[PDB]
Amino acid sequence: AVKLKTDFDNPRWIKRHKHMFDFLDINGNGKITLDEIVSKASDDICAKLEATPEQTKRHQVCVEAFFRGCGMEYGKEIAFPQFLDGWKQLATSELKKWARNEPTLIREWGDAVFDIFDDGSGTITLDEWKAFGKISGISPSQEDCEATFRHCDLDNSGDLDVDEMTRQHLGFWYTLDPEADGLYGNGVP
Ligand SMILES: O=C1N2C=C(c3ccc(O)cc3)N=C(Cc3ccccc3)C2=N[C@@]1(Cc1ccc(O)cc1)OO
Repeated sequence: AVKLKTDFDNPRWIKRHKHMFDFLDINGNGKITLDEIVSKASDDICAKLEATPEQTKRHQVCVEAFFRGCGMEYGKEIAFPQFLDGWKQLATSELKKWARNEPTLIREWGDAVFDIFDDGSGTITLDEWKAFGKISGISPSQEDCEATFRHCDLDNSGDLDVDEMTRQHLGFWYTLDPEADGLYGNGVP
């Protein structure tokens, strides 16, 4: 049962997003732009994963929509306090879509990531997730990727499906659901 009540003043939720903001803030100057985030998505990640041009474009559209949802825009430098305010708005919007069974931006981003790794179908193997964790940088420890797979409910083949990862991500990024704690092992607090 996905937790839908927000916990935006909990220091653990704040710290999770500050950890991610600093991870996005490559030069350490306390500011990030949508340009930087889309370059990470397309020039770095999709290139290394050998995504097709169509896949790369779809993933880029999803990343653009997701981070515009938390107030970022091309040419706009955003610092952490405003980024966190944006995340509150994003979470509020996403949870209302989820409750109405309207596709969320986090689900659509997930569909784009999973499609790059697609035999059949809408699943990711542990080896594929370990590669993603290194290439995205969100989880470069293969042990942390292993923990993700232990944490989640996997399919019959031991693979992860986008429905499961979506439910986990709602709890991890938006509501600080205790059921999502540990989703990224020790890699993301
Ligand atoms: O969830 C994810 N992420 C969340 C944040 C992030 C960033 C800032 C925050 O404050 C909080 C979270 N940053 C990145 C890494 C990334 C960022 C920008 C562009 C491309 C990749 C990231 N990669 C994902 C991609 C994903 C999405 C849905 C799935 O089903 C599977 C995989 O899996 O971990």
